Amino acid sequence: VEVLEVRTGPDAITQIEAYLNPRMGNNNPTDELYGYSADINVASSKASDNPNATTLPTYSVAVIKLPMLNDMTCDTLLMWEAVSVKTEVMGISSLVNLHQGGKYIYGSSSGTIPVQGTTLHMFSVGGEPLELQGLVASSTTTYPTDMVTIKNMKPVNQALDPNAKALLDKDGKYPVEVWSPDPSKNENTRYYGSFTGGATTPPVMQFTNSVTTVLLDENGVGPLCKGDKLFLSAVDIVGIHTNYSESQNWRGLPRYFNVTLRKRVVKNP
Amino acid sequence: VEVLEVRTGPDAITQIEAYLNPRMGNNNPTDELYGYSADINVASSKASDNPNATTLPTYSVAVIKLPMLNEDMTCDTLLMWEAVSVKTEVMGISSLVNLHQGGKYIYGSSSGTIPVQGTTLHMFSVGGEPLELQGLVASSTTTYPTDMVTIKNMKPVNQALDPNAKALLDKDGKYPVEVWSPDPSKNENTRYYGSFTGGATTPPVMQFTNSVTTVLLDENGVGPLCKGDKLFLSAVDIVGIHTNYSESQNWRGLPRYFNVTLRKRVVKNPY
Amino acid sequence: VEVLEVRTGPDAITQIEAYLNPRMGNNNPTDELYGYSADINVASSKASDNPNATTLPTYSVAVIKLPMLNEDMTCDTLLMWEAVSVKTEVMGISSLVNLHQGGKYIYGSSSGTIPVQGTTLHMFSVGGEPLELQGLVASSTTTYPTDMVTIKNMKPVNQALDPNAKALLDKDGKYPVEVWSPDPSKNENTRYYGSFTGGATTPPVMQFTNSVTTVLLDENGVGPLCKGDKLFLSAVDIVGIHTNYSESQNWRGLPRYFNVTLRKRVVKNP
Amino acid sequence: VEVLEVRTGPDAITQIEAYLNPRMGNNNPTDELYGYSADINVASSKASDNPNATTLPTYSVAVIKLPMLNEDMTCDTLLMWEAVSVKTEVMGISSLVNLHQGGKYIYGSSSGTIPVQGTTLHMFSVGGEPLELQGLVASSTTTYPTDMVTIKNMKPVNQALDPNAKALLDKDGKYPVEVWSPDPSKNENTRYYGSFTGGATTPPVMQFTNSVTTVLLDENGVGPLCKGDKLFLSAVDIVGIHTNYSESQNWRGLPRYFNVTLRKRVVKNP
Amino acid sequence: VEVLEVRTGPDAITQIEAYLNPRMGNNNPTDELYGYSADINVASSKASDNPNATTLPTYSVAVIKLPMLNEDMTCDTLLMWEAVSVKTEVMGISSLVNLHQGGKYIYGSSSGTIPVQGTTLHMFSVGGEPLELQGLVASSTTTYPTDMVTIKNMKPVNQALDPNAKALLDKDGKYPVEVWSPDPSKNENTRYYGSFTGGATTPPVMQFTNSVTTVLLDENGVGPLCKGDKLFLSAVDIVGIHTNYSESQNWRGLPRYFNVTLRKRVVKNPY
Ligand SMILES: [Ca+2]
Ligand SMILES: [Ca+2]
Ligand SMILES: [Ca+2]
Ligand SMILES: [Ca+2]
Ligand SMILES: [Ca+2]
Repeated sequence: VEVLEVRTGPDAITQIEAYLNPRMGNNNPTDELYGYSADINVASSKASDNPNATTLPTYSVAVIKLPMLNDMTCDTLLMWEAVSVKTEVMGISSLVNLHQGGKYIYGSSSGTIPVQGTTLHMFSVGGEPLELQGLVASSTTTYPTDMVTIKNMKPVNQALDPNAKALLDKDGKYPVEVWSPDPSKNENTRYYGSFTGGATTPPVMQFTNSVTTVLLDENGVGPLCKGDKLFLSAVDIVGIHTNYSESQNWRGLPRYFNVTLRKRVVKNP
Repeated sequence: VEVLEVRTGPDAITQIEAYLNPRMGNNNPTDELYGYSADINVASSKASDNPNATTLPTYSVAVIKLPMLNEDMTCDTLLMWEAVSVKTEVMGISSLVNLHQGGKYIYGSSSGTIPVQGTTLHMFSVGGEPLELQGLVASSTTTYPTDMVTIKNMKPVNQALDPNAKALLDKDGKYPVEVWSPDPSKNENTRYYGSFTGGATTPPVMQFTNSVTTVLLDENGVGPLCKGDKLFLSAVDIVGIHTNYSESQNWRGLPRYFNVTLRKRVVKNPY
Repeated sequence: VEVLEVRTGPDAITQIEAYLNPRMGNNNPTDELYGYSADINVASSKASDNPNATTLPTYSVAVIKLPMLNEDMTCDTLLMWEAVSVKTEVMGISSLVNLHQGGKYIYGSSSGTIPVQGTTLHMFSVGGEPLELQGLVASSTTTYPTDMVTIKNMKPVNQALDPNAKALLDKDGKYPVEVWSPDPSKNENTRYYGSFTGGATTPPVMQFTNSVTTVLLDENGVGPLCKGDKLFLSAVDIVGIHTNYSESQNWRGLPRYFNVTLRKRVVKNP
Repeated sequence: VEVLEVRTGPDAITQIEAYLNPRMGNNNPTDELYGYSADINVASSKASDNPNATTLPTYSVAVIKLPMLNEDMTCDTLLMWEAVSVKTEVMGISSLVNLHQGGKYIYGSSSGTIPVQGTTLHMFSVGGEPLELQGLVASSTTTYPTDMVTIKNMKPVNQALDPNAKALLDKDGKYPVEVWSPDPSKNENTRYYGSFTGGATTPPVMQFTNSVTTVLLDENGVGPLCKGDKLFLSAVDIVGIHTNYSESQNWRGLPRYFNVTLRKRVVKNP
Repeated sequence: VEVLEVRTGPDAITQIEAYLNPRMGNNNPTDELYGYSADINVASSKASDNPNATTLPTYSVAVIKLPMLNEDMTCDTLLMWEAVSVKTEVMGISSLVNLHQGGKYIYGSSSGTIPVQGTTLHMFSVGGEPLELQGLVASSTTTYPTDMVTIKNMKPVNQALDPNAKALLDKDGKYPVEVWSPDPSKNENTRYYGSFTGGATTPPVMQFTNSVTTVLLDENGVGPLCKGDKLFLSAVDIVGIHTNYSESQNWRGLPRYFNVTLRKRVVKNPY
């Protein structure tokens, strides 16, 4: 598809907003531990690793239908171009809480250890599903069958197997520990991610309504929404909550998006 | 309301200043532990979680009345105060530089005591109306004190985004930080700025200077517009946790200073 | 006082340099522990908290006298020295790179000893008058030593902001840092810069170079203006805590160098 | 060779993409622990230090063949491919977000297991010939496996800079990172970028995005020139250490992606 | 000396490169522990702190002779080499990525050993004369090895700033870092750059690239001017501490490379 100039004039710009709730494993809003994974079930050995589905954080994704733009026989057509995005992880302050049931910081007179450890933050804005690459810590892990993971895993999948590809086309089904953004593709999506590992690492997060991210590429072109559909994807693992018993649950937070779009001329394919 | 151009000429600018004391739990200037929470009381179980009001840090809010601008509300165009920029500062930072305070020893009984440390939260906002808030909690089965403003009729959904859990920050020392946070879906007429570092024992990090200004104009060059000539300042500045010798623990907060520059903005009379 | 333009010409610029020694508690050059506080004496209880003067770090402050500018004090306009920029350095940083000093072993008795670490506080200021202070303390029941300048008749309000608790940094080694901080509601005529990192055992981090200048001009392009041709330089550089083998502890401070560039500013006579 | 101007016009630009798999020690894709080292085997003494080849992470290198540019090597000028910019990404970062893997418990046997952490090393390079390396080791009495490429006949001088200990990164998975580092006295025709964080148990930190480009041009506007139409891509990405339940330890590495943009550069025919 | 304009024309620029090996205490290339200090010997008491010379890291320094510039030294103006920019690199950073070296186990005897960590100190300078130094120590009652250069007649004042405690870095591996640091009140003709992170066990952080240049020109656009056609390069790069199985400890350092670009600068002849 040959991309042409930006369409000017009145009504050329639009704005959408949305939020994606986290998918840490308890993914139904009636779940007692909604926003958390179930207690981590640890592998007995390399050969015997069977994580429960509810213990595995997955990517969130939503598809937004935009206003129809196009006569599909005219020489040029228009597409929605995502220009910029304001995005924020919501409910950061809920972590500022030392009375929750948990493990004591010192003895039984102290507060409880707050959520900490490994964090993973990612958002993407694209005109189609985020393209994914498969890679696991262990090729001998047996994943739950109703989740989307790598078929016919071999040791190569502990590194880069160019056959292990997928599209993020379902909310709450693609394990973060299996899939990551494919940098060899995603020509039509901008994605942004940061990771800090560790068992007990302090989480660090910002929040403001003053920051915007521009989505335009080196040529001045943002993601173009095929079939007038905008794709928002995210994961926001903000750490691990430990219970008194010492069992542990991933903690995630929801993400807000506010995307500005304009109208972009393309040559009819 | 349609926003027009900046009003130029003499006396088009004004400047205000204010401080906000922290609301950590002991919120009365006579309280022995003013500027701290009461000893954290830990939930016995998920089902039975009743934090005392005095153990829950809340937001600080102050409303500042600005000079009256409009003589005749029938004119085609009207003026509003526009917040353009703020200098802001957490005060008393060096009060944490203190190893003789009562507490838990760093090593044995010959050493100094462990200074304030652990989870920190800093936020300020400047707005032309109350900061709009979104409700979200660590646990939906916590029972909050009824003399505070918390999410009505909580369900497990409230551990994530429930779009019906919305509030306004309209009272000082009443809205707990562990329940409410700024709503990025609204707040078109406020600017907020926040940072969080967690952990049980993390060292606090803070800066102080009179050389730094934050500009409040949005992408259209328009700052917050003060509805009814009212400027809303909001803040929380939790600088960590102090541990007592008994190992009981208290949140510590510090005051925040504001210096806001404002200018007159023409609007189209909405009636 | 109405500020006018900068004065041009030859000899319109001057430059001064000075150093300020740390005031950690042992403030006399002949003290065995000069540059350190005395062993921290801890409160038995909140109501029983009597920190020795020698255990409390205080601000350093120097007044530099500048060439007189107005031989005739009745002219319709007067000149003032305007502080334009400063290069400043915390000296002797590498003295901390030392694992043999008497103290607490890192591991067992075969290993090096724990270096200076924990809470750091760095501040400098340059003004044409004394730094303006706001008092605020961790505990309003602490009894401070009388030979120091602290908040008069403390009440619980002083654990937060009491607008009556103000002071001027006008004496070297007398204003404790745990009591006073720079007052952001004043200090129109001073530039100050601070950085704090807490913790019991935090690694300190410091840089040193002669390539970096801080510009002191405000948003109207005006620096601090030196009243009575006097320049005020203030500082504190607490670089951490040294722990002794007995587990007693001392604050460790380092000196600060200032190199200040000043120009002649015109002002209308009041 | 004398470097002239950039050749303009249609078809003057190309781009290539490639990925490099990590060489942590288990370097054969059929290895059960591919993408990890074997269990680290520790020296019994300084004199007795024989690390297994499979426990030693090595540099990854690939050579990308570029389209032949010159139809007649007799002309006064010829064309070379010039690497202008690169997008590069460490893939599978999120595979580390895994608390269920067999290993050492964070707390007791009810908790998750400790994830990969400790020393990290990341490096990428784009050049028009092999990366030039300098040898330097932690201990000169270590006996390295003979089928790896290491320093010949080491002496204690090799625990610092011996100007004779030089090599070319011209083999994949053969040059140990603990023996070789990029040589800053050479590599005129390569650009390299590296970052290291040590420590026994440090949390790893990594970013990923498709919005970031690195420009490869030097201060004269010239990027790496590809000799014999070959582009050399080199990397190492050690993300830390995995600890087993037995407390044995394995290095963990991740693959790296490269997307390089090149253009045609005119040179004078030697 | 009055400095005039830059001299143009061909052949007005030159480049040099050099490397400085670390002087950590074992400073002879045939020393078994070259590139390390000897096991730290700790003070028994403040009054008897007698550190062995081989335990004490010192500054590296090299002088580079540049091409001679003035035939006739009776001309009203002369040329000096002016250092304009430097590319510098700490070499061998990846040798630290090594967990099989004899040492202290991370966990038990099945695990790797703890790598180099703790206090780091990085400094480089480029100047047209010796680096000017200021003296300051942790304790004036330490007795330093006589064959090193330290502060003569130390008194307690030397635990802070004594304006008489001055030296020049004119000898390689003789001036202890724990005694001497760059004197910011002098060094008008040298650019130095330093960073320090303390602590016992701190993870070291280091970057390496060939893409970064530091410009050495001052505020008036003048770099270091080379007196008698001599260029002085100085450095220390302590990357932390290696711990042995026994728990004895040794400082670890790495070499530094320099690539400096020089141009010809006109000066007025002082006759
Ligand atoms: Ca591709
Ligand atoms: Ca909205
Ligand atoms: Ca004021
Ligand atoms: Ca060379
Ligand atoms: Ca001087």
